[PDB]
Amino acid sequence: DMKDLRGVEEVVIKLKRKEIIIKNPKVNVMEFMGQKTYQVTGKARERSLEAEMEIPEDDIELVMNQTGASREDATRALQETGGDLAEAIMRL
Amino acid sequence: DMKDLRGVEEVVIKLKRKEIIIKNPKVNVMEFMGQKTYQVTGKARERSLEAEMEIPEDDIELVMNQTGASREDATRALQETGGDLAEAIMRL
Amino acid sequence: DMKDLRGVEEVVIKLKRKEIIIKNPKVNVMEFMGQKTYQVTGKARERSLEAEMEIPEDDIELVMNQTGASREDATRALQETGGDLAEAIMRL
Amino acid sequence: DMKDLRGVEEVVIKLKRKEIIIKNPKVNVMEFMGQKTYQVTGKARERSLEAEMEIPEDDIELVMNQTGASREDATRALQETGGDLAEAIMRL
Repeated sequence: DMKDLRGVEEVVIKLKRKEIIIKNPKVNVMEFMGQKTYQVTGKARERSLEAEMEIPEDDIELVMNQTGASREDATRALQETGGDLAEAIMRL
Repeated sequence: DMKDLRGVEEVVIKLKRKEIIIKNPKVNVMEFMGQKTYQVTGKARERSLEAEMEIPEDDIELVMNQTGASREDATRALQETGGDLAEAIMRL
Repeated sequence: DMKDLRGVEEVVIKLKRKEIIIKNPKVNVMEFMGQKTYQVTGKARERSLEAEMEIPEDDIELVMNQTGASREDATRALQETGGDLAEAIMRL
Repeated sequence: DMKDLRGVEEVVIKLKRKEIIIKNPKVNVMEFMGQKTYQVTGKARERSLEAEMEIPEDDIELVMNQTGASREDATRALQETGGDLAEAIMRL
């Protein structure tokens, strides 16, 4: 027996390396043999669990101009050294 | 047209008043007409969510003395109505 | 310099034993001396991190009637034994 | 009229496209006219959120060949527009 589940703000699916989030989903429920089955329908988004500190443009531009590094590498290097310019430079 | 989704540690279903948590569920996925549908099977547990707020002592007292309610119920009533005294009284 | 932060769906404050969730908050930001300060305003709710399995009324009522336990104790006992009636009974 | 909030392990600020995470922040709280205001200070990091969906190969190919975009950008463009090809093309 399928039943509608009202007022669901969000479903989150958690894995080791990431989470999947469905906002304001449509959700149905069923109970069978001791387990519940939930059908969740909506648009999903993927949350990679790594977070990165922000880096100022001037610092990125400086490192690029001084080392010949790409924007990608300069940015990464500065994240890798906690925003320390001298060490980002040294590392490139 | 279902695919298996491997390594799911937890699914949480979030509503205003509570969340439903399924540990180490089995999860299937399909996409149809722009929406994902996830089927999630496992044993479910519930976790309730309560209004987080400051309740004036004098309001708790007033509700208790006017309805004969315990401190516990008066406090929960006022939480339920967002500190509205008239409604807290009416519900008890 | 205070700046408004638009489109914030939710702020979650995490502690060891619980989380505080503010839905669709108003949020302002300021940067000073390397740290950002966020002012978050809205109605909060408290998520206690313990989740409980559901228990059928018939089982609660049975245990109550057979042991003389209160609804609170019968419910707790059945959660404590994973819904096993014979052991809930034995425990009361 | 601020109180200290002790033992906060993390604050997460959630938006559609990203989340801002502050580890071991300092947090103050006050209540005024029915709303809580939280002040949260600490070093912030960003975590981006991406549309989770199936993108047809032939659509990726079409966008690449029509705009000269890399597989990477075409795929991200189509993610950005929810699989709408016209708009994916226009944005690249």
